[PDB]
Amino acid sequence: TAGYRSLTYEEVLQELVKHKELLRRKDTHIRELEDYIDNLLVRVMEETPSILR
Repeated sequence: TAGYRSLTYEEVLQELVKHKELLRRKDTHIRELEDYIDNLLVRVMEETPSILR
């Protein structure tokens, strides 16, 4: 009864937290790729004397 309610509560909490953590990991991965592209743009800056003359 009280136990059924507590299991229900914990189950909703667990499911929401599961999906939040999935999204958090995806967010981390996208930020990593954005940083990689930013670094390539910095490299292109550094390499501009070779690309343009």
